[PDB]
Amino acid sequence: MMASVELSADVPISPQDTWDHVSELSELGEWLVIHEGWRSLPLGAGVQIVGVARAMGMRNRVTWRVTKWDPPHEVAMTGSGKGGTKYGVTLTVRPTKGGSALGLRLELGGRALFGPLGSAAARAVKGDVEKSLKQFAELY
Amino acid sequence: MMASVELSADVPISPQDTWDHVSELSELGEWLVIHEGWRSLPLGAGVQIVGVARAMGMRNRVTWRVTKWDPPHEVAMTGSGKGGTKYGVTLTVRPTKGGSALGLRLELGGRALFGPLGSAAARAVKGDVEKSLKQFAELY
Repeated sequence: MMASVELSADVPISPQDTWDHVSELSELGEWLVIHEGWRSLPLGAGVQIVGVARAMGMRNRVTWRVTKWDPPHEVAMTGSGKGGTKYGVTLTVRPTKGGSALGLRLELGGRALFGPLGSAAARAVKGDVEKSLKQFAELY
Repeated sequence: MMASVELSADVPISPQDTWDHVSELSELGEWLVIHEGWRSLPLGAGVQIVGVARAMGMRNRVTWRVTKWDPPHEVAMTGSGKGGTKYGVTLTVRPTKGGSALGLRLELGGRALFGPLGSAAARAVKGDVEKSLKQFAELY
């Protein structure tokens, strides 16, 4: 189970400059709240690097992997955490009047959201889905 | 903020029969764990109907609206709750050997997940995203 928040903001620079800035992963710690800094750095998909992630006051060492790299449209990475917590950061660049639109999607798992007990929540809803699929099979 | 769980199960009936079963919304209470029954019923997109939703032991009266209706592939509805809680049910039908694959995606908001205080969690992460977008604007 993953919970996502997606927010977009407009910036008066070219989609070129915006992409070149967000694609500068070394500078990610300058402005992305949840990235405190790296602990490992080449760039493209499959690149694996360890960083420190600050979410919800919990700080956790995460192994990030670039899952998508589409210049100059968008870059997306997912990461694994110590407690099996899952993270996702998806930055998109679109054109707009006056410049660009930068969209950040933040994805957190249950454990990264609430601790090792948000897994209780995740398990409950996953079991609801499992039971629904079964009852469907058993009735048709 | 919305948290999603998506699980797929295989059923030995034709994609025809599977779609006709999941599209029978009156029978949704037969097998979908979170749908306890309706309180209102025509069918297609924009159709608005009130039902009772059981998620996480919390029972809440939800105004569901069919947001997507694609025979015989998939049907998707989102719903509003008393506390401003948000719900989403997305049932997809694909073909496979031996019959069909039925996929259920369940989407719950923070309040429907944890009560009026999961909104604290949602607000925290939404504010992280807002701050990140701002700091980006202020630095480029």
